[PDB]
Amino acid sequence: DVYAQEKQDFVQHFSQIVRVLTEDEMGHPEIGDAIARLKEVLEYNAIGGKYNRGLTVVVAFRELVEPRKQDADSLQRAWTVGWCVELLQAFFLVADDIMDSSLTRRGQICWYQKPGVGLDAINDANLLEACIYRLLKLYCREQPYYLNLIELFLQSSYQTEIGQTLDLLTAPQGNVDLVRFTEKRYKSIVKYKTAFYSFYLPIAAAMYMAGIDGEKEHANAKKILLEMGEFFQIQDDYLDLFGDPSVTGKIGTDIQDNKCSWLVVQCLQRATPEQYQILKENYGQKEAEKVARVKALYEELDLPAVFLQYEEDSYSHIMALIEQYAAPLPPAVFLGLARKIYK
Amino acid sequence: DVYAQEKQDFVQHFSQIVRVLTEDEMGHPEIGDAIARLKEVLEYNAIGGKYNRGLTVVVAFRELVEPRKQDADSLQRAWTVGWCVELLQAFFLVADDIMDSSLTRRGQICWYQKPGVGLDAINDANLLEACIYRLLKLYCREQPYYLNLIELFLQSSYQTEIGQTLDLLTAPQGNVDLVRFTEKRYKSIVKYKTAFYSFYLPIAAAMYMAGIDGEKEHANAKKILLEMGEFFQIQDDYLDLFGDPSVTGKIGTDIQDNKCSWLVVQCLQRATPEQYQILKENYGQKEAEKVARVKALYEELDLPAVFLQYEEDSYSHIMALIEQYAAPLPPAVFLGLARKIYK
Ligand SMILES: O=P(O)(O)C(Nc1cc(-c2ccc(OC3CC3)cc2)ccn1)P(=O)(O)O
Ligand SMILES: O=P(O)(O)C(Nc1cc(-c2ccc(OC3CC3)cc2)ccn1)P(=O)(O)O
Ligand SMILES: [Mg+2]
Ligand SMILES: [Mg+2]
Ligand SMILES: [Mg+2]
Ligand SMILES: [Mg+2]
Ligand SMILES: [Mg+2]
Ligand SMILES: [Mg+2]
Repeated sequence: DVYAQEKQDFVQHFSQIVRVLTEDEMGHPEIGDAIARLKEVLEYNAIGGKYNRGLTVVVAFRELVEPRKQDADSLQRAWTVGWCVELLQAFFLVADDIMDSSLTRRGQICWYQKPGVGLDAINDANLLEACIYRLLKLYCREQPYYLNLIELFLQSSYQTEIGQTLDLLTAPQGNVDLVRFTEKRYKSIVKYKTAFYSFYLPIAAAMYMAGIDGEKEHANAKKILLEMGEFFQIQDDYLDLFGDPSVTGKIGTDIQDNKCSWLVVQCLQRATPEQYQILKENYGQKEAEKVARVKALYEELDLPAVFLQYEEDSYSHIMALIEQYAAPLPPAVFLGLARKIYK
Repeated sequence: DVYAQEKQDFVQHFSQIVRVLTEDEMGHPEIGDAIARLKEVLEYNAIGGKYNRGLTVVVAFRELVEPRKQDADSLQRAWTVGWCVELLQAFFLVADDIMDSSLTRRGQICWYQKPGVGLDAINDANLLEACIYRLLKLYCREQPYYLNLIELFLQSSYQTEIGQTLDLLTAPQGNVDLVRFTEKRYKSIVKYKTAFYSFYLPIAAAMYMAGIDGEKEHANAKKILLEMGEFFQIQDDYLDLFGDPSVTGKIGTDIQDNKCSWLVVQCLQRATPEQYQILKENYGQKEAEKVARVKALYEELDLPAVFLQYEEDSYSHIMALIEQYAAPLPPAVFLGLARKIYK
């Protein structure tokens, strides 16, 4: 497994990331205390996940750049850009946990729920984002791809925020939101909120790093990667309710938070009028008994088996897309990514 | 007054800003509802202030670029970059109002206090930020200064967030924070949180637009502009308590929120031990009677007269800096800016 193969060196590179983001302002001691807060923010929030998005940059880089051009400096730039993707994700999560009223993330209390943090986490989150562009400068400013990367990261953020906007608009708190929860709206949400940044962004970054900047090559990669992302989000929704928090590292809130989850969309497609009424009376509310009623409804409708069938069909569909659209890139680039998310 | 002279054309340019940020994705109808939310966010939050920061870009541009090079397209780029500064500020305020538990801004209820908005405003704020980089691309991508502007805006954000970090760290809720409130810490806070983005950013942007990109010219401009910014923030703190909310458009929270305000720093310098104790017992708490006690203390210590003296001395000091550091730029560039903030 090529992700495990590159993991340790990537993770160990974190000290260097923290060191260069702390040391770059030893020349300005009056900001010492801000810098220490940044360090604490990085350490709590950018560590502890599975690093698949950052690692994807690195594995993809190795597979796309000719080995004779993989000098020490270029690898360092690749582990740095990988970390920039993880930092983007850290910004997103910290803010999302606040907006979702989440309890835990990566096996510990959400950063904003820490005593003494609260809504200060808003600024903490944005600092994680600013770190991306300082690292791109410190490590990549003299590279021909520098601007492409800056623009990639900015556009990825914009798309992602557009997708968060739809996530929030589709799920107003304290309303009955069932008529809003359609398959078409679902696919739009997850394309924008998850697929661009989680799948297109890391591979695209590696592409530009390798000097593959053609529009057609990016469009083809995107066809594969945006569909993987849609599956990834469906799985995220499944696990919100049915996954083991011991393994997910986080407690699910989709039902309480009234979300257009893949589960509620599949529920609506199947429910009788009587089942619809049950979902209407119990969805999007904080009472444990009501959440439990929704979960029972889902189980009565065999939504776990439906997801398992969907996963098999999605995997086949993605693999067909790889056959179609991978060339001229190594298919291994897409296949390693698929092996990581299906299972 | 050159700011009034350029105001109407700048304000009217807002429709075009909103139109191009809405129209740039008529090709993607599935995001229609996100785009309408953006529009509502822009309209509530980027309108209604005095526009001094955005206008500064425009006035400075007119004064730095030879008139024969001020074609219609170049002016449009200048009004656009001005608006980008206002959009940065809109991002900052929306988030800051949440973190400060503010009530009103620009004569109306804070965006996050609107029923149905709440903490969704976190995402709204970040969308305002993303708009900056989409406008820089749509209007400036073919210009030699494009990268300079992107980097300027990113670095300005980072500095500003570093300054917000110190603002928050110096003012932990529910602690006695008086020992933390020194003049040295005060000057560091306001340099980073306010001066870079409010004064250096707009003029620097205009400079780069005019092809003035030399390090020495920027350092000299910065000496003037960072000190103006420090005065601007002191005045902001004075007005938090003593200004007319009818004119400021906003209710002050610095005392309740336990801030390292210029007022509390000057208080500590003057107070007897008995007065220190009064401030310790009443500062940083939500009770109206306690806030009122602090304000009386400030008045007993003639802090309004102290500020008026400070303002006169600061103005003289800034003007000396202009004599020193303005050349080779027109002094009018700095003087119009000063006329706007002193009075
Ligand atoms: O990890 P989860 O399950 O909490 C997912 N988290 C997540 C968050 C985001 C996200 C949230 C808020 C964001 O707001 C930007 C200003 C912060 C951006 C991205 C995008 C994709 N997935 P969710 O969609 O199920 O909430
Ligand atoms: O307009 P005010 O008086 O509320 C000022 N507002 C203000 C806000 C900021 C600010 C706040 C939060 C920010 O957080 C970034 C992630 C949002 C950034 C800038 C900077 C300078 N002045 P304050 O400093 O007195 O709160
Ligand atoms: Mg969430
Ligand atoms: Mg969410
Ligand atoms: Mg989820
Ligand atoms: Mg404030
Ligand atoms: Mg504040
Ligand atoms: Mg203030």
